[PDB]
Amino acid sequence: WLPSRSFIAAVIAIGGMQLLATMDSTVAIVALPKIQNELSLSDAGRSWVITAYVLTFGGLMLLGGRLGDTIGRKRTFIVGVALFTISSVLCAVAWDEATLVIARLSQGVGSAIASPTGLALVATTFPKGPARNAATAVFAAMTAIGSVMGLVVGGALTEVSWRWAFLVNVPIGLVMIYLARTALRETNKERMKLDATGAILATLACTAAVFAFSIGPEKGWMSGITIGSGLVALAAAVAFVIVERTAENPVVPFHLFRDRNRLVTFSAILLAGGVMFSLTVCIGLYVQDILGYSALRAGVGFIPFVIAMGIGLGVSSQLVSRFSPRVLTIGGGYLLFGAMLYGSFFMHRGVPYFPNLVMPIVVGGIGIGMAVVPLTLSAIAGVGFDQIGPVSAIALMLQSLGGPLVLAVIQAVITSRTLYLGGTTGPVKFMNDVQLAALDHAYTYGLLWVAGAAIIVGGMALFIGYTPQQVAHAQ
Amino acid sequence: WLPSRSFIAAVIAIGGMQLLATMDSTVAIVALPKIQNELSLSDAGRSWVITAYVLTFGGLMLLGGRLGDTIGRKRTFIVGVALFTISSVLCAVAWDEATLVIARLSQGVGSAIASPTGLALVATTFPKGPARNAATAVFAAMTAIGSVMGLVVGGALTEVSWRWAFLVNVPIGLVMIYLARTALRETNKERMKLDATGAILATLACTAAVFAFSIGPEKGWMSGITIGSGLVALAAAVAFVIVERTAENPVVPFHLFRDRNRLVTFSAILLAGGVMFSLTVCIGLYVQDILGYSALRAGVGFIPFVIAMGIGLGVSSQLVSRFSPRVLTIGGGYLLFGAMLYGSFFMHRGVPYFPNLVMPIVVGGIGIGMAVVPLTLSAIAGVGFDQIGPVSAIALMLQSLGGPLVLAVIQAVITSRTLYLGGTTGPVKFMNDVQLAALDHAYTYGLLWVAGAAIIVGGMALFIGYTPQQVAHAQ
Ligand SMILES: CC(C)C[C@H]1[C@H](C(=O)Nc2ccc(-c3ncccn3)c(Br)n2)C1(C)C
Ligand SMILES: CC(C)C[C@H]1[C@H](C(=O)Nc2ccc(-c3ncccn3)c(Br)n2)C1(C)C
Repeated sequence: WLPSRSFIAAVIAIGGMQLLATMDSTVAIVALPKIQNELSLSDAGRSWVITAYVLTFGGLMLLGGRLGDTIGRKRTFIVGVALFTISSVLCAVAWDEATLVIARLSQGVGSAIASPTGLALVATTFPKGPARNAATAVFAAMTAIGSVMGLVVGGALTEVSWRWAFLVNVPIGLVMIYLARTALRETNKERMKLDATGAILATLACTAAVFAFSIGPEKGWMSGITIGSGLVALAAAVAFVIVERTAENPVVPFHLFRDRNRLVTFSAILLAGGVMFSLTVCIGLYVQDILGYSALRAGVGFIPFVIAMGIGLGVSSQLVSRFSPRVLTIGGGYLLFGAMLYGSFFMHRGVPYFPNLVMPIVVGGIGIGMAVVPLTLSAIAGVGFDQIGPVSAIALMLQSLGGPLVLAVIQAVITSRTLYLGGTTGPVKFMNDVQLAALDHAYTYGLLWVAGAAIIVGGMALFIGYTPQQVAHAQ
Repeated sequence: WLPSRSFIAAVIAIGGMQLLATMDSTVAIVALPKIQNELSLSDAGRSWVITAYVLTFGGLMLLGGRLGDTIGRKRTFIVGVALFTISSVLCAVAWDEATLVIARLSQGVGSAIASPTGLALVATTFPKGPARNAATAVFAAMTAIGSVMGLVVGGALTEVSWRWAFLVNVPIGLVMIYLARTALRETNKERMKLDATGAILATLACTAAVFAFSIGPEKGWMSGITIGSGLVALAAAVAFVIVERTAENPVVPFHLFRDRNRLVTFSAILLAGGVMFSLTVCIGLYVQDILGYSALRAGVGFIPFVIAMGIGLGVSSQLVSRFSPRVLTIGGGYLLFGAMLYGSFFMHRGVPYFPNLVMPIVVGGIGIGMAVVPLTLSAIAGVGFDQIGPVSAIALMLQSLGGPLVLAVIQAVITSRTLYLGGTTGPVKFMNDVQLAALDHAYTYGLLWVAGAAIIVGGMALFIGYTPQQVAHAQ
């Protein structure tokens, strides 16, 4: 009850990077159409606005994870958050496509440098035990807070110009840099050297893969650029693996994958993050399009999701010290699966808010809050303080990567269903009631597919062999 | 509230055959070891005692289903229940192996004649609507009552000789024959002729298959007798299909399998009955062996399962008129899956009764009661009064057949796990604590496998395309 001010300031400062990044991404998604109208942007720019940020977020994140070790996690976290804030400032004063794309690239650089270092700071500054559980709970809770409050900000500031939308990154960034300065404690001066070749190879492979995946649907899936970027990514990845095989300071430790339970945990993290991201996108689109709710209305409706995830994460953090991560993950998935089944069976257009919408979202949020803590706790387990960087970077990369990878499948299933039912393809303004009902049924079918994916997730999580002793009991 | 006396008497009389058959089977399983000691029986006879009954129950049941149409469902039900009662009387005075085997064969004949006719009487005397829902609820509820009360009777009468155990079949049989005589109403005299060749071919195929499966584990799996019986069963089945292709009065209507939703429903019935039977066997063995509970204690502990299934079946019968059978089946399976997960995660040797044993069983019973009614309602749907016999017979055959077929897999998994953990094979008296713990863990693993099977069941049940209009809304 009422912990130390230093502890709460430290956890807030550490989770601040995920909070800020998710909130900024949500605001960008919400305010994307306004940028196109005001700046007179084409669909290519509509892609590029998010493409640059995701490109530099996925490309340099392993570089950031190792750079945290080579310079110091606190100091590189400060650098990353400051760079993100400055890039947001530059974006807020953008006047053409080039400067905004450069600002998005700089934001991606800042996020890639800072967020894996954020996970490493969760796992490093606080020793194993109740402190780590509380840090993880705050991490996930304020990530959800950032997402939903960014949706709220985007909905509220849609009347004013989009320039003001990106400025909320500034006060939050400054205050959380101040919190990291004053609160977080610096360790000894065990300066450690970085291996340039492995880092640059990993960066090249990741950036080529992200560029290929982003340019796929726009430029064509078998065009020259997409296949060239894909083959470049594959060659860079295989060269990176070959170099890491003999690296004295591995960028990614292939040594630490000896434990098969760790491989199971990482794959479960990937697929669970994918399911969660697909759920986010599908719920946002379904609420904003079918039910006709504004973005501000969507945010104030998802605030109960934030509350429910708060209770779920608190309960999971309390219960990890007694129950196995397998058990808690399965229970959270059970609650989330019940919520998804209820959503896919008893909700169509015109349903009320309190009966049919608050309860499934609250139950799903409680389940997700129960499931997140054990998974990421098992991710950061059995590692030295000199090995935490790459492990956290890989876990965060899997969590962020699984999202779009299965979201593409879910979108394909939904569009196939809505064309099977006879729904018109395009913006929801043109379609009349019949195509709207077809889209609603397609969204329910996509939710059923997401539920099947969650079934798979639990199937893999049933093999998580860790015991709570080596997770949340310190010495 | 307080329906007509004729209606309640009719539903009790119709479900009486399943009640009596299940109760007698449970009593026979409980009292099997006492028969071996008193009569000086070998392991071959230990097999034969149940083998004869299951042989004649699975062999002649389709013959009974069509014989219900060719003579009259009420009158053949009377004949079947009377034959079962007389066979139980003859078994109660058995003095050697031959007469007891003959009595078991006669009991199997009676069950095969009467129980599919029982399902046909559920689906025929009461027209579609609330009456059919109530009849189905009573059917399933008193089937569970028969099973659990037979376990109670076997546990209570284990001190006295096994002769008295089989005599409870007599008063119940007589009173339910009286109920069927006085209450159930006979239809017109639309006497209809039976096709002998198809019926005899189906009987031969079924009896050969049951004999092969029963003689498999005892005599060897690749012995001459088992492979010969298997090939005879296959030849009889293919000849039966060829004859049914051109049968003027098909024993099994291949015409009615046009609807793919019906095929999905029948396969779901098969696998759900298999899961339920495996659950019954595993729970009985785990309670009687690991926890060291007597059969009477097991029955008084499973009485709450009867209560919970009663509430579940009542709620499902009420809700079928509003929700689709798919929805109710999925919800009942969700509750049952939660119960199985809780049982497989937080129960080992030495757990108390009220906290760790009553609640999972009650939740599973409520889920099963919710799931049974829609499935069997979808089974008896879209059929004429001249086609109900074979459909009910096929549904009951699938429900009874799925049980041992997946129970063998579950037993193999459990024994493999307990030998992997180092547990000794054999009766639980010889093994010490370490093998007992290994057996407990193996039982939990088998429960996990049953949970996976239930996941499969829900996967198939998600394709059940019926709407409640054509299930429980009469005209
Ligand atoms: C056989 C089986 C055990 C299936 C299993 C299904 C399930 O839901 N698994 C599951 C667990 C956790 C998560 C999750 N992880 C991180 C964040 C949010 N949620 C997710 Br998406 N799915 C069931 C039925 C419980
Ligand atoms: C994807 C999926 C929808 C999986 C589904 C699992 C399930 O449990 N399906 C299910 C339904 C009914 C029955 C049943 N039928 C008759 C009598 C008793 N029970 C059984 Br065994 N299993 C879940 C998670 C709900």
